[PDB]
Amino acid sequence: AKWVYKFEEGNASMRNLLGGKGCNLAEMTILGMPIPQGFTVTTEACTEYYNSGKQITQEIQDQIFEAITWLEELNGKKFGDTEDPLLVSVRSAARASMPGMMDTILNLGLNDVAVEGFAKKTGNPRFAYDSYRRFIQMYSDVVMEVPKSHFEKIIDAMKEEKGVHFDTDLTADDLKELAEKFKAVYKEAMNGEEFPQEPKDQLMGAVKAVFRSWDNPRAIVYRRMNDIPGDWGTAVNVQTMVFGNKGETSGTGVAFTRNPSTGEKGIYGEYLINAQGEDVVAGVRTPQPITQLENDMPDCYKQFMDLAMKLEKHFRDMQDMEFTIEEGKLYFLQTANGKRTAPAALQIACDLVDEGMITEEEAVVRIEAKSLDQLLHPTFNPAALKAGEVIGSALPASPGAAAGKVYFTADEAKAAHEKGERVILVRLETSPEDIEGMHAAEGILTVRGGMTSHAAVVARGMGTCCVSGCGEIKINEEAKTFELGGHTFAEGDYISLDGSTGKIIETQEASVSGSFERIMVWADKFRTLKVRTNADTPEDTLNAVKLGAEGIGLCRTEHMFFEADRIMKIRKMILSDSVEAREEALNELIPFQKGDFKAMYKALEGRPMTVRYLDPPLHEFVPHTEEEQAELAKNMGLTLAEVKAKVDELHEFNPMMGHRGCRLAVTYPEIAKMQTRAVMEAAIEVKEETGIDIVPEIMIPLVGEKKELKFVKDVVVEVAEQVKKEKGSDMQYHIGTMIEIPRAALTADAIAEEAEFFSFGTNDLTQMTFGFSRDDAGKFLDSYYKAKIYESDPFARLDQTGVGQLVEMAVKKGRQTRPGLKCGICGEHGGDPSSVEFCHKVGLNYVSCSPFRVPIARLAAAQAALNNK
Amino acid sequence: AKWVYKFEEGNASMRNLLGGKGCNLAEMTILGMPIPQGFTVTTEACTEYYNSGKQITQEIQDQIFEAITWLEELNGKKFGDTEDPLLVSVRSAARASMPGMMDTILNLGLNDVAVEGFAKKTGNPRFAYDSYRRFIQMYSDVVMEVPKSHFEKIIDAMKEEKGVHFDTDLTADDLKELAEKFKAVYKEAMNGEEFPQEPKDQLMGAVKAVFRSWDNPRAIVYRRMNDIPGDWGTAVNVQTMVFGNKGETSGTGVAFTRNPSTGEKGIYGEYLINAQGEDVVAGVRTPQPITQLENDMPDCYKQFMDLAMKLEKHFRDMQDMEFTIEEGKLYFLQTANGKRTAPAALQIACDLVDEGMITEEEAVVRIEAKSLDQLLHPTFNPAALKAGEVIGSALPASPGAAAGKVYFTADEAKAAHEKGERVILVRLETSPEDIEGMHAAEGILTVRGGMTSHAAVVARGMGTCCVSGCGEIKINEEAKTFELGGHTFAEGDYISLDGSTGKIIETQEASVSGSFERIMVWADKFRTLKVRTNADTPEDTLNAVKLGAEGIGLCRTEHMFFEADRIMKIRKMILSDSVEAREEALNELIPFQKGDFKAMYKALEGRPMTVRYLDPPLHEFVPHTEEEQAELAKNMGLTLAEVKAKVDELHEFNPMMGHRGCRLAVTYPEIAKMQTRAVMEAAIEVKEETGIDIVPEIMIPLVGEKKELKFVKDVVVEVAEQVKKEKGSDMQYHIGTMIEIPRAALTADAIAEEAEFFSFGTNDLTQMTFGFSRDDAGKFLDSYYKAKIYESDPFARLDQTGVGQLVEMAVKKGRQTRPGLKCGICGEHGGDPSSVEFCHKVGLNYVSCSPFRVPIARLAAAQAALNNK
Repeated sequence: AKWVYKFEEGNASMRNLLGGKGCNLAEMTILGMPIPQGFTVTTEACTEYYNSGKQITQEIQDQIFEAITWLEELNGKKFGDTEDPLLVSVRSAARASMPGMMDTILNLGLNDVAVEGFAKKTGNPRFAYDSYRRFIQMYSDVVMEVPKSHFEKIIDAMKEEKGVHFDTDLTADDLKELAEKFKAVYKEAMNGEEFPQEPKDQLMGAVKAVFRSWDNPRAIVYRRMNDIPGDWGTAVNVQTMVFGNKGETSGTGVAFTRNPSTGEKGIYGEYLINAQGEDVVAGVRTPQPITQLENDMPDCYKQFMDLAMKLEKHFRDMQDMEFTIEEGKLYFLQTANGKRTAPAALQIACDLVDEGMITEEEAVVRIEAKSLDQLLHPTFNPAALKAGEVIGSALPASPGAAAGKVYFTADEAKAAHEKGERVILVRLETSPEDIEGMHAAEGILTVRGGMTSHAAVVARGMGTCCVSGCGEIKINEEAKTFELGGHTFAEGDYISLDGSTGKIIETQEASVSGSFERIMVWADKFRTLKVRTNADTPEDTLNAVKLGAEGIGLCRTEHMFFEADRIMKIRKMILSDSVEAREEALNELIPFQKGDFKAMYKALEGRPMTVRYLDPPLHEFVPHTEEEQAELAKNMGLTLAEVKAKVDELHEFNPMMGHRGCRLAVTYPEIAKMQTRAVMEAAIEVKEETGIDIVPEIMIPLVGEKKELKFVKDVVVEVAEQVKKEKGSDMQYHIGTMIEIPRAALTADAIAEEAEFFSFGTNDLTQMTFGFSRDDAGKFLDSYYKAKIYESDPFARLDQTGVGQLVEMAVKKGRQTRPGLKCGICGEHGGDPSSVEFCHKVGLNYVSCSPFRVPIARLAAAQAALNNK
Repeated sequence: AKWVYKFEEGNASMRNLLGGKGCNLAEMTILGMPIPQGFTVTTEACTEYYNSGKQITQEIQDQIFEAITWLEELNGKKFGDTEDPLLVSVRSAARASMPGMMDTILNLGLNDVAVEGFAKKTGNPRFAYDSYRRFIQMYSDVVMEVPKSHFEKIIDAMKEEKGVHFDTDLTADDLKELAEKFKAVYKEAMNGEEFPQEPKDQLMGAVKAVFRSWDNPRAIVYRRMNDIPGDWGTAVNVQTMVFGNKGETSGTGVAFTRNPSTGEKGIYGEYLINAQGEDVVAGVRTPQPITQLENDMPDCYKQFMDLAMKLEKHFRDMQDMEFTIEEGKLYFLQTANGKRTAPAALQIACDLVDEGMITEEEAVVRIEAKSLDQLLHPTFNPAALKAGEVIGSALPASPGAAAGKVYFTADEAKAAHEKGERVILVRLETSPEDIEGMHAAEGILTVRGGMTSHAAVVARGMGTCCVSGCGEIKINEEAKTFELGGHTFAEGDYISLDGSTGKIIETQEASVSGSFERIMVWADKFRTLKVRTNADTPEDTLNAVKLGAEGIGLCRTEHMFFEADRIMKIRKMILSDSVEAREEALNELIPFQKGDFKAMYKALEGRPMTVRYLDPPLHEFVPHTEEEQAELAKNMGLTLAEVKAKVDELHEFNPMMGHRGCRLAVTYPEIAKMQTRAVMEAAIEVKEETGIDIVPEIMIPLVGEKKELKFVKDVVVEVAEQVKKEKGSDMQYHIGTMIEIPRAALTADAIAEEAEFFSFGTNDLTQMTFGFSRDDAGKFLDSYYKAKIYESDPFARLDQTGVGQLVEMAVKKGRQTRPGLKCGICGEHGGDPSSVEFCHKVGLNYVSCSPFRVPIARLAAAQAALNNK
């Protein structure tokens, strides 16, 4: 039992049950704010629907109807009465807020007969029909039978037919004429089924519709792209209806107590007088700035304002609130902690902090570590813009600089490769359908929409760029072109930015606010994990160090063998036939490589850098085109056959588990020796010239057995030893390993007899545990996602149930043999907030991710600790 | 009495007496650090010298000699004894540290005979002569008889003559041979006077030399450019000498506990083994990084390190310290709170703050508000550099991007217009002589020098850019060319930056650290004054608002009449012959102007903006070339004579006190009316479209009598009233005034019967009080400075003794009539830290300066309050 809850029986805490919205709805109810009373149908009832083979149970169905009875008795009106019906609103609400994805139906409980009783119990026909026409429209759209296409094409004609141009211009007539039509499209767009006239059939079908929505393709991809588990489920709230379309002194609007896009503090929002919330303000007819309501309805402003703050103060954070004035009566519909843009989050955080509302601890815990990627977005180059063709101006929805080939559909924006293929989504407006092409674009361009529009809203969440409500664009898919200022475009290349302008540009680099830095700072007081980066070069090293990297967890050495001015040596080593020649071949590189390490060691100023031995199998080193093989042979005296034949010798079926990594060192110790000399000579010298202590870290890859690490460790040590023949350094160095094979995790305690430290290469540990190659997975990963087999991408988010197990028991065991054993992570999982919290709990010492993910990890680790203490 | 103090009888507090250095010297003495004992000759003794018509009094002279006796008895050696003399060091020390300006003499107490006693009491001849040769050199340079020219030209020859290349390569022979020579140049470079051989004559002449230095041209300009009052005076410290040139296990070096140029934390510094401090490390022979001493003399490193920190912890801030190892014995010579670069200051501030050493209150008080100008320095454009000709690499002394025409002398860098004429000072090394061309350049380029070099040092203070120790440059004034990489230059155009590189560039814009922002923030918690800006445009307004401007204190309206698409209207107004035509002329502008205010009012989002009425006299509006006058006439039907004759009518002898400002409004009310309409229509409309409250601020300039403000106030009000005929607004507006005339300050209490607020235009108040025109002053201001009549520039630093009086009594009186009267400042004095503290104490409400000075004022006002509470 308890599939339904009243608002009066909740709080912010039952978010889980009550969905985010619903607990808030409850929470405000308890606060005493003017909200239309109602009930929420539990998230567990969603779950329930789903388990119960998509059937609304007796227990529930009943339970809802029961709640409905309470409403009627609650407020004199009877649910669907003939002359004085109850019309409620239906709005889905999952546990975690999520923009442009929520299903909303207003005026539900209206039909062919009640529209009249309603018109009589009101004296306002235009009102009744207007609502009725809207509801027929929503329900069949949300409840999806038919789509907004053939609706807007009707209210549209009617406006032209009538010459009168605002929907708000139609009469109690046209409105019934219009409701005549719509209700005609519902059945066309149906099994010829005539629109349900039974309130009860309507209510169930809405509650139902929602649930059935929560497993929709689109939601699923949104739940993925948003790291949300699809076993949560939406709640369905039902509320008594307030009418924003009652007429001239009625209205609805969305507001936010701080700029959702700048954090900048003070009321922000839009609205429309005499209009319906859930549809109207969020789109078309140019909504007015909530600040203007001061003008229009000053006694509501004061009130609404006082209340918005009462909120913010209440939830200690910026609020996103839907409200309605019904004939001079304001109502709150729903509050939500506003979805912000990264910079905005940072800003509100500092502010609430400085203002005294929240501690730094909460400021830290409240940022979505994953969004900092937003701050490091290449901005626009000044003289680039300065000297740029401004062909447009509009709404600065979500901040940023966009620039890329314009496309007229998600369906094709997407197709042109996700969010990085420099694509601009050009649309009249967007919708949940669009969700994917949006995520894929540099920024979204809309023809019609406010700050509260769907796109403004979604982008800001996704931190994509957005310029909305650009009237002046003349779009046409049929030609797939648009017009602005004087230029015509056809999937061309467009460029824009949040700060209004859109033009016919060079992107450059961040330059992070100080809110970012105080954030980054408070992070640093709480974070236990250190944060090294993954860099192979000094610039990259410089960048991270600047983002706050505390060293290097993965310096890869392949480029030291790849670069042209080095390649042939390895190629000689490969093609060579004797250890003496091979050795020698190698020898030549020492100098080029020792130089690399030097610049590295110099850049770091004494911060650790984990150097990773030669990784790929040799094949990667030879040339596969017999044009280049022909070269090589010339330059070697071999024959084209001598070469290719040797190449073909190096060829492997499953290169991911061939002969590479340490396997190479067991057979070609020379490498480990040459590598060690390069390394050691370098640090000793830099130690010489600077006076800075260096303590080299050598990491042997692909180790699956102790005895196999010991072999290579021996070879390394002898040389690291033989190198202290400058000053016998007595440079201390560390030999550790990559745990990227499951045997290694299984045998960690032994791996640890020889390894001074463990570096988790989750990227490979992942492909091994799962048994699937990254390169090849995608031919099926999608169907995996589509089919809910996998909610998360396993190469981007640490599989904590399998992969995190191996990692976990490797820490536990490596530490049985070596208690002060240092562990680190170095996959992409390092800049993965979740993974980080994992590594934090699991006991790792440091994490490691790209120069850019650093701030992410930093934040993340602070949370990890705050969360887990 | 008390012209001399021992170190043991002081502390950091007597800085005033004891000079900065000396109190520190004392302070460390008291701490128990290894410092050669000594005495300081008071700053008041400097004063004393000067007042007493440049004579070292009996009282003093005696007093010094007495202190000297104490030394001898202090440490077995006798001052100038024949076989075991006392050689001391002499180093000037004023009350406020100041780079590249301090006079230093080491080994003083040596002569023709003692060099031997010294060589015998030592067994080290090369040592004795080496010192002796250095001292003959310093003294005659510092004590200035002769200059480093003909010295380095001698040790130079000797090196070549001897083929041996390091001075450290000369023998106990060459050294006496060399001392033979030097001592020969002293008398050449003299009244044929043979170098004083009397310790006592030497000691006095040094103490003397110093004092006489403190009124040197150069110091004076440095004291100006550094806001230091020349009535302070240097102290002269005398200390027992420690020898860094004793040989291979001796040395000297300068260090700093945090990068003086990045704030970046951890020991930074340079040094030379067997070398003299004060001369050697700071220049030529490539000094080693203080971190390398770990290598060389590890038991000293530990010690020196422990002590450096003991310091920092002691003075709660980064330390600049001179030290010497004498045969494995480390000594501290002097500590000083290091002079930093802006960014470095910010950084150390946050850090000491976060580390727990200092409060935010001190972090704020410790920045030199005047240096923030450094952060807003146009940086380098990425693709500009990215795609730039790197012809050089060297030391990143003082951070920055320099770019400008290269010059081989201050004497000509200067000449090419000060620090903004895009000039690069190209030098082998620099010196106090150079001080001015340095201050004038975009950055300094040196051929030889370390981090601790003179230039590195000076620039960092002046926050000029600096790339030092560029061996590879081949310089020649004789052709005035240099060579780098492969290009030859001749006063060309060079570009560089602190981050090493120097190339054959586009500058762009700041992007302030977050240390800047937390700074800027703590500032904001303490500052009482609000900070509006001075902007006439929206971009400028946008920038300030972004730097933290809290409105506009001065929106100038001339550009609204100047712009081409507007000029003729004012010209018609001028040339017109009837109020009706004039009125009309005016009328046409209303629209162009109302638009200006609108964009303004929109940019501000409801922040105040003080609008300033028409200022200049009309003449500025007509054309003075009879080519343009000919145009105008055509376009007016007038004759060329009709026009010029009218122009000549507008001509005035002293345009600064002609008919302009409000005088115009008394005679041409139309302006005030047109201005008021523009303004009011604009704010009402913007108030309409946004819903944001606007509360216009109208400021009438050049008001010198109440009855005269009342006249224009009347006219304004009637119109502001007649404008509320849209919605009778009941927009509230404010009429206030500019106090820029002394009558106004004298009659403020009455001015206040009509003025809602006072805006101090110190720029004009200054030219009026002083009686001198800015434009014309410079023909004598310099001689004023040169002659010490004026230590500060009165148009850049508020004259608090005269001009601040008028301001001050205007607040006091305006407030006798209008208690809640708001006062504000709006000259350049607004971004003048000192002025700000003044306005803070005086009682102003807000200050106002350019978009860029804002952060300055912000900081400043926080200090103003912290200081004065």
